[PDB]
Amino acid sequence: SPVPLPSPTSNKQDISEANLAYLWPLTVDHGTIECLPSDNAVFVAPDGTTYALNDRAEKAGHPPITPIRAKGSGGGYISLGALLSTTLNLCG
Repeated sequence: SPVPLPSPTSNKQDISEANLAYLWPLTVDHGTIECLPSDNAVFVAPDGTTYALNDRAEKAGHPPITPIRAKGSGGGYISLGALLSTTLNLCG
């Protein structure tokens, strides 16, 4: 369903490390997240680039979010799950 706020900016949600409430999972600056029809989740960077957030969105033809991945300390990539789950809770 729509985002549980008034005037929901057309169900699009601008998102940052502070707003998500979890460690920022990509190397790019703050952007927008969106649900699209048939349980797809998308992320759009601040330069306008639309990427896939879940595997379905990547099967759909939205691009990998892989080149802009963030490592943790002593290396190793971070998960997009807390950010994904929160994005599909929003459009619950």
